Amino acid sequence: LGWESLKKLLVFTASGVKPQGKVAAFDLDGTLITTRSGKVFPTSPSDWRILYPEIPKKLQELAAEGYKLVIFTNQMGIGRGKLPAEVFKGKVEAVLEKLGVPFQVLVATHAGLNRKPVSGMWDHLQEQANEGIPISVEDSVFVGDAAGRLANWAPGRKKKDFSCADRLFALNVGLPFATPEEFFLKWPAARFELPAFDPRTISSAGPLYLPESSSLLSPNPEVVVAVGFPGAGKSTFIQEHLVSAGYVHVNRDTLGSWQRCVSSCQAALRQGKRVVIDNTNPDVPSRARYIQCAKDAGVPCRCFNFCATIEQARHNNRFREMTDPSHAPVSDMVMFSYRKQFEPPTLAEGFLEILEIPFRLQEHLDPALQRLYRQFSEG
Amino acid sequence: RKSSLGWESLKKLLVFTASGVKPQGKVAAFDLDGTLITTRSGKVFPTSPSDWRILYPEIPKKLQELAAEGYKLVIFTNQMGIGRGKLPAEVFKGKVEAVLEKLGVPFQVLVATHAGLNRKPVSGMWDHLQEQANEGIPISVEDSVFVGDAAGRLANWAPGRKKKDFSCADRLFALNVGLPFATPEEFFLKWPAARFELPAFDPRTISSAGPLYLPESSSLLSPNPEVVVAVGFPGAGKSTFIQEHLVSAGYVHVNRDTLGSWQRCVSSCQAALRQGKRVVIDNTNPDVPSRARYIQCAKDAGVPCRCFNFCATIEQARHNNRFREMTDPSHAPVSDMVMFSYRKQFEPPTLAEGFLEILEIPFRLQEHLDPALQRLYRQFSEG
Repeated sequence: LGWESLKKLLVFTASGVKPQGKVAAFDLDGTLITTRSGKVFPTSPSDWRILYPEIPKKLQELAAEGYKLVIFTNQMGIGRGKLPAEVFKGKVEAVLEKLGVPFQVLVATHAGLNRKPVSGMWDHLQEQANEGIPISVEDSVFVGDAAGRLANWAPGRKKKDFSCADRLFALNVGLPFATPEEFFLKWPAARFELPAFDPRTISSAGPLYLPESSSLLSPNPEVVVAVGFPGAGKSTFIQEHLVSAGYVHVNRDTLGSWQRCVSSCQAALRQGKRVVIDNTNPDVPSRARYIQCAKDAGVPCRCFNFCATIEQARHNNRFREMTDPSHAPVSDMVMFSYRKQFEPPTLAEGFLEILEIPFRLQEHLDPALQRLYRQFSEG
Repeated sequence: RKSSLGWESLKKLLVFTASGVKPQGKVAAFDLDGTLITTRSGKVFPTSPSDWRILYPEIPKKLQELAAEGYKLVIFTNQMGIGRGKLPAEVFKGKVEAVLEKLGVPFQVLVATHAGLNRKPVSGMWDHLQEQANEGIPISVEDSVFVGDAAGRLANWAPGRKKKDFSCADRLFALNVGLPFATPEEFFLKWPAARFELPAFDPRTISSAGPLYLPESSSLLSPNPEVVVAVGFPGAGKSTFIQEHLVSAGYVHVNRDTLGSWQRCVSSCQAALRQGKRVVIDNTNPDVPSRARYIQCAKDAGVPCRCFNFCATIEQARHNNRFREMTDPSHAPVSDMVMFSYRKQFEPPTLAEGFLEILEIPFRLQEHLDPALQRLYRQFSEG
């Protein structure tokens, strides 16, 4: 073995690499090497130096201890065509020569499962790149600069970390984690923050809606107005519980305008059918339209308030981007536009009742896709 | 037919299946013209069988990514030129194979040759894929996707494209089937969803609900002799409504298409009133002078005259014709010339013309339709 080109993945295996039950794993940029010129993006393929003088000696001590030395690096520039693959391989080989110790390098080249903090590269390490030898995760380490540290975590470091990917990667595997200065220079633990939403512990347990005493659907004609972030999981919930149960689906992304939504709502009510307005519906003016249609027809109007937070819907968008090749990308501009327009649905508007729909893990998901769901999608 | 090695010529349908095509539980389906390929020349019509180029460089990679993910790759293309005799069948067959060679991916190609069920927006070609072209394997609709450029997009949706979408066919095809839709720009390039519009008439709004006639306090039959003047577009369902509610209860039918001339229509009206009967004038009667001749027949026989004003709009009646064209073998096709001529001539019926009362007949769903035919009726049948 030497270099390997695989499915959205590059793997280098040097001379002297022996499989072990322990792994000392490392990020590349910001952890083992850094830029000579002080800039974030390297100016050339020779704009690199070994980060700390203490590094090579530590790596020898780890290798003699019986740790398999492994690199996990994200390099999106390879897949995009920016950074040529051969240029990076040449850089890598020069670095490992300067480190003076056998390494195995795993390079994520495309978005998706292999990209940190998603743990696809660790999966490949265990399932393919270790000679069947099981790795004790508790007896291992991952070291990386993207650790989500707060502002002023050390003197000199006034600004917070750009990313939390390295720390979350370790949390997705279960690896003990250290920052470059903690691990190599024996600095005290720096203060950090994690995402407000932890997907690792999300379950499908709990009530489908609240209050539990309420009736989910009506045996009689009505209008249901759905309120939630884009990516709150509305459409999937709507299709399963309402539309396939006989409700007329009114969707703005299919109809093209709100006037057409109002039109469809009125038309369906004249046919004595129950309707769902499957829109974001962030503000009172938006919902007022569909409340008015219910009045005109003399049917009750109910609200389905999806409780997904911005971080939960964004995570759900990231999962769909990762699993579904036909998924239209929900931008930050749209996500934060919803939050700016958002007014909490009240009974004062004209609703008979409002139901809360909690954000839950999808029950219908495959075991392998649940495994993927319960991981941090972005640093 | 099911499972073929290559090309097969079915009823108003051509199907190609390349080698290496597997049946799948999901489908990435595409349009051909303006979606996967465009003209090399830049004009609307191709100048040669080689006057084509792949629309966007990103396309081939995306097709491979979808194939690897277990999506069956299908092309739904409208080629009326083959049916109309304008384009030879062998030239297009040779063109498709060349395109599929350049794309470097196993495709199944479905070609609508004539008008009718297979002519998208109508879902005939998709239903054939489910029932005949996928080898027993059911396709999850919501797990699939259709991509096309006939998407009813408004003017100036991108830089340098002043003209709006010529058609809305591709989007409505997916809307009929229930498929997730994307434009090539949205699908391949990840460009923001472009603003669009659906046709003013949505077939799904038509049902058996609501009143049969307005006002409801009236009665459409009369015990004493009268003349009923029908007013409505060709394809409004005048004839059907009248035959069910009036003729079957003893009203004399007067119809221009059957009788041959307007003077023959006036004679038959006069003769019916001479026999002391009540008569319906089942003609289009778009204008005041044309329907005045029958109001005069009523006055001369000393009987009242009523108007049945059929509410079908032009789009509603054109939908109705296209539906009859797909379902009734003995249906005479109404041209768009006659449809436009009625609209130009049309004058709203008023009481000042000499009517006793005017009834409005809402465009309701045709009575006694089998479930399968109702589902065909709810489909958009024109892009």
